[PDB]
This record gives sequence, C-alpha cells and structure tokens, in this order.
Amino acid sequence: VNPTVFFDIAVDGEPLGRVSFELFADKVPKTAENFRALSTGEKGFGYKGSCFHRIIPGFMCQGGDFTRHNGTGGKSIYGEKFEDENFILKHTGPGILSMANAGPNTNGSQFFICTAKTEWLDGKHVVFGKVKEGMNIVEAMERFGSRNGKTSKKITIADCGQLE
Repeated sequence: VNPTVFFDIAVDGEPLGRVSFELFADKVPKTAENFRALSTGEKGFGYKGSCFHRIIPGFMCQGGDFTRHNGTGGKSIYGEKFEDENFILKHTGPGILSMANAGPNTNGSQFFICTAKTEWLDGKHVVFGKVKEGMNIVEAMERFGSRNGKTSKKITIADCGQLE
C-alpha cells in the first residue's frame, strides 16, 4: 500500500539506471505525499529534469532543488515550507531517504539518499522512505561526488514517476 516511485538517472545526459523508492506513507503520510507528487509532477512542478547537486561519497546524495539547482531552492506541494511531521524513523544505514532542511519545520522539496548510517541526523531530519531497487545505481552516482559535494559530472533525474 506504500507508494513506490522511480527516478531514471542520467550522467552528462547518458542513461545510468533506475532507482525506485518505497515511501513510508503508513508512518509519514504528509512527507511521503509531497515526495510522491513531486515525482509524478501532478501539481505542475517537481523533480523531473532536476539534478543531484551535492554528492559526498561515504555520506549521501542530495537532490530535489528543482528551482535553483544548487541547494538554495525548491518548494513543497503545501507551500514553500512544511513542518517536521515526526521522527519515528531513524537513519539506520545506506538507502535511507530523508528530508533536507534549514532548521526546524523547513521542509521543501530537497531530500537526501544516505550511502552510510547517519545517526546524528535522527530527530533532526524526517526519514520517509528507502531505496527499494537500484541501490547499485545510487552507488554509481556516488562515485561522481567529492569531499566538498561538487559533482564531476552532471547527475540528473531524466524521468521520474510512480510505479505499480
């Protein structure tokens, strides 16, 4: 019953592969719904064509800034920002999907995919999904990051949507 969404990832425009995520609507429905809708584009804006602007190997891949492409933009389907829904779920390891933010109750559209356990983020970032399929594609993306997060090739969501 939890929704599944996919990203088709490209590297300098070349198709890399597909990542699919289970969104934990059963535990964080509001946060899951934002990501789901941004992935289908059904509100007239969303993730299709956007980039992963900050990738730090051994840490995470961050994306979702579909307005400014650099970590300074993005918006939710509820308004520019929405609240931290809950912190039930923890950053337990690679594959965890969690909201980026700039303070309490500042969720927009930016998110990160963990490539390591990031327990120090527990209670600060809302975990709302996990990679279901294509963690290998996330690992391939990760290799284009760097210590300071700048990517050496352009990592984009060439297509995205809902499966099932």
